[PDB]
Amino acid sequence: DEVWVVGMGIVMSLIVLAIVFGNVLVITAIAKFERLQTVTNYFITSLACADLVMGLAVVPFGAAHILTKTWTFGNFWCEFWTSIDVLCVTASIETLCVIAVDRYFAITSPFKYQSLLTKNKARVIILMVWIVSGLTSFLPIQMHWYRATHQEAINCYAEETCCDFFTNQAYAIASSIVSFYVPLVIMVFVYSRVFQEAKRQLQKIDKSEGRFHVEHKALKTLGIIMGTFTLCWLPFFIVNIVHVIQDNLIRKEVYILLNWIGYVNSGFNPLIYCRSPDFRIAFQELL
Ligand SMILES: CN[C@@H]1CCc2c(ccc(O)c2O)[C@H]1O
Repeated sequence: DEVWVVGMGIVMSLIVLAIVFGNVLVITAIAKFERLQTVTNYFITSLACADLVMGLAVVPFGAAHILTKTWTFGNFWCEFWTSIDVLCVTASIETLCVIAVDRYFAITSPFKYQSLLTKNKARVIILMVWIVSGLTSFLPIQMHWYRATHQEAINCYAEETCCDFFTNQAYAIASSIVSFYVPLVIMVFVYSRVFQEAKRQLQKIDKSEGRFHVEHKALKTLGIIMGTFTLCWLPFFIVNIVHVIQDNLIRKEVYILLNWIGYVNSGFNPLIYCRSPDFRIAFQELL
């Protein structure tokens, strides 16, 4: 009466369904209606594209790998799958930073905002983000610049039915730095400044109209924005650093679980970044 195959399969299918449904809905809502076509919504389009590619490509095959315990395809497909996984992850995480910086420049520089950011510059920014994402993903993995040296790694690399992730110290550290830490620092600085500006505005209003009845909301919005990202992706990169720093500190199952915890963050992005009333009207019209 085992339920391992049935129990995990249902949840794994449900995650794919949720990700694909949400991202397709967001993409078609932005594309079909001319009201929602805005410079800010291009970054949302890029993030939705990255998460949709993730949900269609990396999750279904990882599900088969976990359920079956063998890689029925060749080594070339294993390398391609690893490359596309890294590409999608880094592209999404960097697009989040781009959105944060966009909001920073919108709020802290109101008079000059319409000047420095034009619809032409957004295309260049998105192209640069995707190119940088592709440089760290396909170039090192496809040229065997990330491979390990120990006997277990060699045996895994020399077998067609095994597909496991083995990496050396330099690639792991560089990939973690490029993918996670710099965007995290930039987002922290940006959102701290935004919170300061909001508090200053509230204090300004209070002095002017305090007598008549005329920061919970800002704290709630910043918490919803930051806590989910931190909880989803912070645990994984710490163990990513440790497992090459320390040989036998961390088991493989913990690594896989913490990797899969970060995958579900793609299904939450429509809930966080697409709650605008215009988006709700568009969703009502489509469905
Ligand atoms: C096989 N899973 C990979 C392993 C390493 C890695 C991931 C994502 C982003 C990175 O920058 C990485 O270095 C994970 O998705």
